[PDB]
Amino acid sequence: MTTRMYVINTLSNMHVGSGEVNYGVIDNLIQRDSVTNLPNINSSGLKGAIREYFKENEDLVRELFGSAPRDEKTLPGKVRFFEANLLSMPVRSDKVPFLMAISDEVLQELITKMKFFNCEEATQYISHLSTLLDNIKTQAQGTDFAYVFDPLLQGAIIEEVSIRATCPSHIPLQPSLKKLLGDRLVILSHKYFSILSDDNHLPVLSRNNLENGQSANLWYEQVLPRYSRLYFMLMDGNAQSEYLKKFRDTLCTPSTIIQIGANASIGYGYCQISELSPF
RNA sequence: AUUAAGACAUUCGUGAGUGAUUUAUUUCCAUGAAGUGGCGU
Repeated sequence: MTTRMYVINTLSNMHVGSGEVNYGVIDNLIQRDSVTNLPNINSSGLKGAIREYFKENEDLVRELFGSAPRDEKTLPGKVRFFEANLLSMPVRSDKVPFLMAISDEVLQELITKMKFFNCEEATQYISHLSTLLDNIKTQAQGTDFAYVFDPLLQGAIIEEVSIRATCPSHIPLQPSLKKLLGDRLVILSHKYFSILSDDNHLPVLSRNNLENGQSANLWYEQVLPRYSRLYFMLMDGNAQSEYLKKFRDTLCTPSTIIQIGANASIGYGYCQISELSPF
């Protein structure tokens, strides 16, 4: 059993249907965490997407994901998928087209989850992320903060929350942390991130059905913004080494794009998968 | 080997159909092409 952290990096808008009792303006909402109320993907959706991508190799699917439903013989799965949690999200700016937004609470939860799960590359990542968080907390000193690290991005204005970003020169961002969290990164207070990821500031798209030139239906759709990043955990129950290595190589190859969620025929939820690179 | 295993809230769906920046408003009112001859005592 080797627990591994995979990052998603959605290439398009992601819509994963919540299915829970919806009464508001938006007819189709996305899945949100019960505890933090941040966008997330259920491990059922992850398993379904990965099994659909790999369904053409029957033996790999049978070994790792198990037996298809309505099969006479039932075989257990060997990989355990964990829910995908939002790591960073694109927020709109004025000096640059967008900024990658992460909250200090998201960072702390990531540190706690890596410490809890014992990821393969957890040691150096935990050390560097803890140093970054301590430096950030020292710089903020209990106040609201919006920290960018490139000196050029100094003075960037996050649109929805009219916060101007500041650049503390004391805080170094390591290249691998930049790879994990994204480019053009801003680290905010969790209040700002919660405002930016709530139902009022997430992108809502209008849809209608045209019958003989007139709209029959109309509804509004919530989508996770393009270029968002989510991390999940994969646990291999000591599955066969060759199937595991083939699955990991196909998952990490640049040509492989996974569809998670709804609206597949109109290109929603198309994402890559990135393993935790050694620090 | 444990009241277990397996299962993407997913498929279909054009924010569209009808819609003159238009109705109305005087570039007008005032005014003399007119004043005056002179020497030849």
